[PDB]
Amino acid sequence: LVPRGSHMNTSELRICRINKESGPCTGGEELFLLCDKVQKEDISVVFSTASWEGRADFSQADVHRQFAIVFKTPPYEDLEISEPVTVNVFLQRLTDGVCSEPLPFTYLPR
Amino acid sequence: LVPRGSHMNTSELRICRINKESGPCTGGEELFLLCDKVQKEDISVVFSTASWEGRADFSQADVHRQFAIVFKTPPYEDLEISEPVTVNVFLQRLTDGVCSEPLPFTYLPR
Repeated sequence: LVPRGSHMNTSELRICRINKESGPCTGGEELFLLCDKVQKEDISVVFSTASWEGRADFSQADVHRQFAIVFKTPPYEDLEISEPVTVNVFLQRLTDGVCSEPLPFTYLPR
Repeated sequence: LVPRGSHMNTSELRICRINKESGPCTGGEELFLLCDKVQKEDISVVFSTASWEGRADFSQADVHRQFAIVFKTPPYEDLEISEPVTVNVFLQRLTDGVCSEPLPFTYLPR
């Protein structure tokens, strides 16, 4: 249980890979990631930078066999970015608030 | 067990989605798909058109929890295509040779 900023990381949570490494900063994009076992009712997907945060949207039914998650990306803080912006994407358990190591995802200009 | 061309399709095999809908006709691209239960030692991923066919490359270790498959795309028949070419991608059991319904994947010009 290692400290990572304001939250705590655990090896118990892990994203193996996101289907796509980039997408529009507008958000609302349907994506999916591969991960280790997760509780469909106690999990979330977060996007963030050292000062911003945004939760992806998905329902419990979007948690395929506990090893994958289909979700809709949140729009990036600034929709007027002129350059690519690669943020962190990680898993976060809702109960204890523990997280997994992050994976890169770069938002693209409109 | 419905007939589909030269092979037979079964509802027992199914690709839910491929991480990316398009890629270079050159092939060799590392991709992954979500699927229903599969036997890691008796499965394959095929790309084809009504007259061409190409097997993706992956090992048993590339079969994540039986619900996903990481693999390397085969190059398309013609590497000199000037336009996009959307082919079929499907699962095929090696034993009986039965297949799943196909999913689109469009190769792109170099």
